[PDB]
Amino acid sequence: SELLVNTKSGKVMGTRVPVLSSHISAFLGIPFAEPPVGNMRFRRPEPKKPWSGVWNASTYPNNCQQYVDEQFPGFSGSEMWNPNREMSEDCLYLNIWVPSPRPKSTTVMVWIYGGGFYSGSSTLDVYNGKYLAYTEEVVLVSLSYRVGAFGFLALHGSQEAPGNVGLLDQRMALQWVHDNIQFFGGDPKTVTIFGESAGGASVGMHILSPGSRDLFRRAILQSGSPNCPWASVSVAEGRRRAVELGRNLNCNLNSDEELIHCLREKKPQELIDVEWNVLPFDSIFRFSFVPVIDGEFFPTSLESMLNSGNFKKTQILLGVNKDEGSFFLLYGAPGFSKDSESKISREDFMSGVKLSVPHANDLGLDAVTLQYTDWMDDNNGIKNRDGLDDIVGDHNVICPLMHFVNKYTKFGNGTYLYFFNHRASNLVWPEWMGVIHGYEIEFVFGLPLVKELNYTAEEEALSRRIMHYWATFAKTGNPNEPHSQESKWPLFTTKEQKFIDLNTEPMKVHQRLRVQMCVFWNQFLPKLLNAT
Ligand SMILES: *[C@@H]1O[C@H](CO)[C@@H](O)[C@H](O)[C@H]1NC(C)=O
Ligand SMILES: *[C@@H]1O[C@H](CO)[C@@H](O)[C@H](O)[C@H]1NC(C)=O
Ligand SMILES: C[C@@H](c1cccc(O)c1)N(C)C
Repeated sequence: SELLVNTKSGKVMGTRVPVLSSHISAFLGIPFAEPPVGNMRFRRPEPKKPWSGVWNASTYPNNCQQYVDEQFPGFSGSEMWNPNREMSEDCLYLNIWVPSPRPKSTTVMVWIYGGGFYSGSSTLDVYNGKYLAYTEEVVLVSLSYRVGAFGFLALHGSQEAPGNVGLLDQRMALQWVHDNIQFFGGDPKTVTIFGESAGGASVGMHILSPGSRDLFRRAILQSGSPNCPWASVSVAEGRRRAVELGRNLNCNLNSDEELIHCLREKKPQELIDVEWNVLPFDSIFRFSFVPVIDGEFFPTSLESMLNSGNFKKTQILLGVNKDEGSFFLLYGAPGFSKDSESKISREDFMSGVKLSVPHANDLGLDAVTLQYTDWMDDNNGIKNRDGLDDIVGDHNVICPLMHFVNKYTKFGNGTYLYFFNHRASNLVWPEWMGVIHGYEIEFVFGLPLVKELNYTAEEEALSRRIMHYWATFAKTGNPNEPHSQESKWPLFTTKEQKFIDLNTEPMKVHQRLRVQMCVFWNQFLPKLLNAT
């Protein structure tokens, strides 16, 4: 039976799923770890004890306990990211889409969802691996991991809540793929891990972490870097927030044992309710529980690891979307609202700058403002709005990614950089938000091929082109077809620093993606703040 697969953990029974006039197998909800419930909350993941009998892998699993966005009730643009299954601490499962007939040893792609490490689901409609698995003949896997305090509460030194447990969930899922994907026709020697936002950061973190390197072949990072300012915290900061969380829940704060015991007795929603109260600054684009630089998962500082070449050397394909800041400005900056063009005043511009660079002194704030202000037309509401979008995006995603790409490329075996600047025609979010972060995913997952989704013919073509770029790269370490008549996506080199735009227009190659702004963020500003 094509829908029955025997693994080292037990037999699983998938389901025949229809996809673009055909069908494929889908093994949904396969457990890869023991439910992190009870005294297991905050602890490292334990492997899923093998089971007797057949595991029903015909339906999606529960989503992990997480903060749910309710800013725009009923709005698809926001709810399309919210959990679409019952939330549960028992959420460490993975889904696999297998081509029919079951392949023998084909390329495997493992998707790691984003969501600032505080949210995310593998079951979202935009993450349906159906189209990519079918169109590209790949075994597509989507894993899950604990988010929020559940996956990142860090009381370093403690065995009960060491921190980084959400990253270990990812690793365990990767371990399970390593050990069993062969039974689904996947080639364990050719596994490409790919993710967006916190998932992209995660991908880079697995490239860095010694304990994860051997579990995959290549990597794809979309709008995420392990070095993003919001993707990790020091062990001191993690401990600080863990205690403050306990303080929010009236916990005995005399010992880690009592803090952790208290936190474990709290219902999931209780931790989620006060989750955001632990942030150190009035800021945007900062999340409470994220990976901690523990000296275990990450041997030393990300920067030193990057400098020394202390990371997995392989091929990587990565990039960003044009407007990486609009989302967090809409949700937290004064003057922005979903239903207006959000033209920003000078007053709100400076308030935004302050929210964007949390612990920057006045001089730092001045450096940012001068850098992003057109003094010939400083009251231009559209320029002030777009200027803020750039500040938030550059600082939080684009420039950190550029720093990582340049550091990596020095030791890597091939880099491919893209700049996705096509706004989906059916995008429900306002126009001012632009090519919003996360809206390239639908193209990566081939949603534009489904006519009912209302995409243009051009968008379907772009989707197919992106999917083939992703799959060909995952399969060969090069997004380009060996000897083809199509425009060639050049390799990013330390010298040339080439990249391509990803849109419905004919491929165009550029160099030094936002160098001007990134020299400011990566070189100048850090030096300024260090001195002051
Ligand atoms: C779960 O597995 C059983 C195996 O007998 C199957 O009959 C059932 O239909 C599956 N659940 C769903 C919702 O299909
Ligand atoms: C990648 O590695 C192979 C073998 O070590 C080498 O021949 C090739 O030149 C490398 N490519 C890049 C872009 O570094
Ligand atoms: C999916 C994506 C997202 C995109 C836009 C808005 C959200 O609230 C979440 N994650 C990765 C950060």
